[PDB]
Amino acid sequence: PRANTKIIVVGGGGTMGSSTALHLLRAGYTPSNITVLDTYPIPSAQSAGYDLNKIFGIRLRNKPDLQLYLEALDMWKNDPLFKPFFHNVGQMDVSSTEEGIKKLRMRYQSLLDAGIGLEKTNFLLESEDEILAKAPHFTREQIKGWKGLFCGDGGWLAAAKAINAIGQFLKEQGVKFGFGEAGTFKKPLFADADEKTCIGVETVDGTKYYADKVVLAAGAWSSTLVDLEEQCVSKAWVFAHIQLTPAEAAAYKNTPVIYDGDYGFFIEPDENGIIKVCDEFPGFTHFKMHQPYGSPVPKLISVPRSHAKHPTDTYPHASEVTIKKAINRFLPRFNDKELFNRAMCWCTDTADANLLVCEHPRWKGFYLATGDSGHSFKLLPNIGKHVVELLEGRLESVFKDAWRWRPGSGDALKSRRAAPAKDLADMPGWR
Ligand SMILES: *Cc1cc2c(cc1C)nc1c(=O)[nH]c(=O)nc-1n2C[C@H](O)[C@H](O)[C@H](O)COP(=O)(O)OP(=O)(O)OC[C@H]1O[C@@H](n2cnc3c(N)ncnc32)[C@H](O)[C@@H]1O
Ligand SMILES: O=C(O)CSC[C@@]1(O)OC[C@@H](O)[C@@H](O)[C@@H]1O
Repeated sequence: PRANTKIIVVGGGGTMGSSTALHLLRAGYTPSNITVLDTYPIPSAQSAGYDLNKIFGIRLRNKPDLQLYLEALDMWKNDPLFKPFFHNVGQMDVSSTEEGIKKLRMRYQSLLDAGIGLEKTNFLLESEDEILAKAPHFTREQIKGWKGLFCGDGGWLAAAKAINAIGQFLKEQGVKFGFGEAGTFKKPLFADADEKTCIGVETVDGTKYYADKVVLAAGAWSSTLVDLEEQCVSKAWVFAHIQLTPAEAAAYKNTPVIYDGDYGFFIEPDENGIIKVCDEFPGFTHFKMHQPYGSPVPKLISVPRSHAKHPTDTYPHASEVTIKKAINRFLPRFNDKELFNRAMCWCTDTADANLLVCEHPRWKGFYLATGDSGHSFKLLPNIGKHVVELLEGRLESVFKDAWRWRPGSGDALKSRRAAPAKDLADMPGWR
């Protein structure tokens, strides 16, 4: 029974883990029976979700994407917990290249092909005037030859604030926590030597926690903690910030998120005048000698270099270049603004960019909830609902089949991106 079942959520201070703990409580699990184990207190300072903001938008790449997006949208708009953090300013993808404009048009046509009426809130913008109408901060000269795809249901999400909001509730309810070494997963605990039955976890300080079920929602670290058999390859993306005065920020108030696949994106200034800028590239790995559990020997694994643990890192010189190109493309009036709070943010890619959400094939009672593939902050409100369905043997096949255990299913180093990721050992300047 739910009220009598003990769950441990490893990575419970991050995106998928906090969502899961939330939905355990909403399903009627007893709060004191839920233990969140995260290296950092929620919201985890090293979580990919520990960010001023993130984009919410529709992206149909795999079978469950449409239902997941609609689910999330409903809750970002209507869930009392999450709705303060969704800013429905819309999103506009732009391009001025022949191939880029082709991609926009095809993406639009894919929305239409869903047959549910997405054309009502998503529009191709074929003229300069139409683009300026949605994004008045542009100049007419700047956008010569641009085409746009405007997604009206999109916007941005106050990410760290939303995870904090879950955390405050978990703590009010009396969820148990472990942080630091007493919150850092070392290995699963098993009833027998055959490791067919997981009964808990041990953390790096030696603390043992017993439970009926364990959820590994450790994001970019999951692949380092247990042997995922190269199903997940962890990668770093980059961002920088720029500071605008209130008068500079005024032109951007409630302006849509702007994205171009050849450059990256920026989000409107937050309440303190801060604009976050990202480039667009296939990410950086960080291979280092490492030892995951369930692996007989140390493998080469891409392991996050955590900014929270080493705030003196930034990002490579090549990233400074591409983030400045993005600023020149979108925000040329701010070309002289100083970049700051430069950082790397870690995700873990599967081969096909589907989640990896399933019971471990051998370790019964141990569940994976990872493979975020760099596009899952938007699922904060709803993904925990399906993790709980999975725990309970009620997960529908559209999700179950997409999220299944699948070693050897393709190359996660390239994933659905333009190229295999380069490694930080080959990129100077971040250290
Ligand atoms: C990097 C990034 C990602 C991103 C984005 C921009 C950047 C730069 N923009 C996005 C956007 O606009 N829209 C969107 O939907 N997603 C976007 N993303 C992706 C998003 O950040 C990630 O997909 C998502 O947040 C990942 O969720 P997940 O839960 O998988 O990962 P996490 O939040 O990092 O949580 C992992 C937690 O695990 C803890 N941890 C790590 N090691 C341990 C051990 N050993 N024991 C216990 N806990 C552990 C971490 O502390 C973390 O809290
Ligand atoms: O999933 C989305 O709607 C946008 S994710 C934004 C982003 O920075 O997330 C991290 C990486 O996946 C990047 O490729 C990507 O541009």
